[PDB]
Amino acid sequence: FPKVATNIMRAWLFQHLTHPYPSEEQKKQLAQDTGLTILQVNNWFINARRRIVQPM
Repeated sequence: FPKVATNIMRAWLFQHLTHPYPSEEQKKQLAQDTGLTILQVNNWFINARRRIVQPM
């Protein structure tokens, strides 16, 4: 489900908040867990990092 994919990636993000950049291997593992493509996983984390630092 979409909520499952979102919660997988959010959990990874908050466990890696000081280095929120998945390696190529970690992207493949996340793609498998979420059912998303590698490209979609990377897009999600690009957006997450942008949103985190976005001005209040």
